[PDB]
Amino acid sequence: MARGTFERTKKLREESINAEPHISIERAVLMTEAYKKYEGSVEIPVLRALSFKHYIENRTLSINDGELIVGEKGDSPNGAPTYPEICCHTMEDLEVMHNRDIINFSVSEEARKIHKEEIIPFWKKRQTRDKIINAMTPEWLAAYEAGMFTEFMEQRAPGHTVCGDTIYKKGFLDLKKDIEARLKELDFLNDLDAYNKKADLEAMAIACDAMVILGKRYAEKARQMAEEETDEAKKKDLLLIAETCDVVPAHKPETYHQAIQMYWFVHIGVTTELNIWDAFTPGRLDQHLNPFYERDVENGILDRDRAQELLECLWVKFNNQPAPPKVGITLKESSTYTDFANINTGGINPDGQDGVNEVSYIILDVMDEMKLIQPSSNVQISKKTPQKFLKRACEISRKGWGQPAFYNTEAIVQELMEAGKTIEDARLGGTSGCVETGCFGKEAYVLTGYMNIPKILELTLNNGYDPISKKQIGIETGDPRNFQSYEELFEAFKKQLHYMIDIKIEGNAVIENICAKHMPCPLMSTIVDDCIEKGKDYQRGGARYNTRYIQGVGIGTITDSLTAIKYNVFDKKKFDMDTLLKALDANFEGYEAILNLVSNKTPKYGNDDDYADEIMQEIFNAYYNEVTGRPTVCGGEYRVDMLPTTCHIYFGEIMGASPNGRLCAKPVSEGISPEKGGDTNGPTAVIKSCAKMDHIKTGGTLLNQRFAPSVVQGEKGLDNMANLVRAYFNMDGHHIQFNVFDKNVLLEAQKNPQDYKDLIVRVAGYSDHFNNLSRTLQDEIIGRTEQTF
Ligand SMILES: O=C(O)[C@@H]1C[C@@H](O)CN1
Repeated sequence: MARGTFERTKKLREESINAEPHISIERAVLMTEAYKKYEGSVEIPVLRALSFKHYIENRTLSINDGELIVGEKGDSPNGAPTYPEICCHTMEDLEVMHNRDIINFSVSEEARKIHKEEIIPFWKKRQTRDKIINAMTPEWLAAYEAGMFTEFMEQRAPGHTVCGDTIYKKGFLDLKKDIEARLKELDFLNDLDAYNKKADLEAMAIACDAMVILGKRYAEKARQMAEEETDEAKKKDLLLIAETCDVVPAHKPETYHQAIQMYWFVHIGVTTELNIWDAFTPGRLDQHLNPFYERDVENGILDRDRAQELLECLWVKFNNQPAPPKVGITLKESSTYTDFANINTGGINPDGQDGVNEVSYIILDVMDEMKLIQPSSNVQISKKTPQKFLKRACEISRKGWGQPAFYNTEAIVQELMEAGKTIEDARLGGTSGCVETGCFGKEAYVLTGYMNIPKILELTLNNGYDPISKKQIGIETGDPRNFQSYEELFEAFKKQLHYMIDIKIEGNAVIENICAKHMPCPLMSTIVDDCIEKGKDYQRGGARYNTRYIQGVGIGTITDSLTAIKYNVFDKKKFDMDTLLKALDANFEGYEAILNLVSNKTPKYGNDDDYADEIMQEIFNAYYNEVTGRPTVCGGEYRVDMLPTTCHIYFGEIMGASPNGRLCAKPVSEGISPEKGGDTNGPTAVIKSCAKMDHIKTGGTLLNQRFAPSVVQGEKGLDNMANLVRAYFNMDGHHIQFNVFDKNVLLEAQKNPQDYKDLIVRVAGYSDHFNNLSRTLQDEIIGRTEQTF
């Protein structure tokens, strides 16, 4: 019986979870062929498009057994392509990723030999990663190696965008027509940018040709496979696939079935064009599918079950696409196979009214049934959302596998407008990746890396010296033993923050240039608003909205650490700075008195305690002020968001003991959640604390909450969950997502992981299999506060 409402979706789901994660070298081979043929003869954008077209023209293509939506990134499910133009793996990288315990990728010997003999000799010098690393300053390299921040674009393309509605209203033949109209009207006399516009537009036209080739090829393959298929029912499925691919992606979808296939084709495209962060997502899928759903049921070619079956197929298709292999710091900061394909169900419709429709509930049923950690199927809750939809979402959340996450539609809309989006565009918006607010289909909102806010406090406390790397990573802001007031230390901290943010942004500017010049994405550009009209690649600012983020990690840890110092060193004067640093250097060994004071007798973030929460506000504002408004190379601005993925593990690992009681090498806090052991007053206290962070001034904040399974039972639990979401959202909280697990199931899962392969927990903005997480990350989740109502 298992999972899947129909036989078909049961089978596709079973194939999905059994697919072995491996690398598919075919993309690298084909991209090398295209470069050796075209490199040096065309501009880089056209070169990218021609390579993508050459790849789409010659890649093998698979229709899995029983599929209705067709298309895989790699050779087979969980087959990750490689991206040697971004990161050309060394042979040791292939070794590490093949043999690592968690998030491994099998490197077949055929892939290994090809990479060593065909890929490395060509791409070792061309990969953008070396371009980036060789262009970085010494202080950047030291800070990067010291774990002060991470670099999102060392192994992945900026990506991090969401489909809008263009692909349902237009085909790629239509988009090629729009691009050809832009080309005809380019003014090379007066528009001094016309050359760059032409190169980008010409590239987008090729991407449209490539998307059209993709549909022709799949329809031909489907018909061809129908000719040898002896099963009439499967033959008809293949004929339906062919009929679907005759329409999409060349023409706009006319049916609900075609709308989904159009999305997934675009998904495959943009996600093999570049190893883009957060893969891709349809965004407001229920908004886009509903007119197709109503039009199809009225016409009698679709019913609620066929609608659900198709969406369950789409769910499996997401689950077949791992985030391509990461190594080094990129693995540490994103230690997961998931690619954060974040779907927003519910929210408001384009006119700003309640968006919950029939497809909204179909989607809820699909995520419930499929229980797949991809896509990241979440709900947007508006003050206009009918309680039935919120309560139904809680029915799924309380089942304890993390999804759905809850996003505050009104927060999203206001954040977008705060970043400069029109209300018209904001109403099309939502969250992607973990919690990242974006105007879907109209924005490049690029994450550039995690910022180790607690370690900046550490540098502050060591006069710029990093006691872990034993290098002078920061600047000399003074011996804190000489600071006579908390304010002075916090000023010293802001100075360290300014220095570190300066190093990060400086590298980002170099990196943003490298991605703009060396990673143009003509395919993505065809569907993202304003790119065609501007004649400007998405990668150099063609989106209507352009934001860059540095994601702040460890706000809880650093808040409590600064609170511990304000309370104990300056306020109550239980000990002085010199003692605290001695305690920190000793990992609190021999300072049990101090460790207890800062852990249990000092105000803590997440209890509606203004003493600690105002410190959180000062730190968050210091971060917001330090980053927000900085220009991006391509005419946008930096903004701030708070979200860690797995980087709160790494950031804790390369950090020493912190003034809040956190021990050396221990994780820093995740998202904007309280520090480990910090919230002792229940969830209402934490959502009130978290609401004091100005979510509207961010591009998203991540709140993890965990509930004891007993308190979410029945209608009382649903109502309590629904009220907590609404109470947090009524205060403009941005996001809340729930763990509902039995601590003993996870403890046993650690002891016998082979018995709990099913076990999914919520990490940070996503759900993952518990066994894919390091022991440190597992214990971090376990250490999260079990809340009761
Ligand atoms: O894998 C990650 O780290 C991406 C980055 C943010 O979109 C959240 N998820």
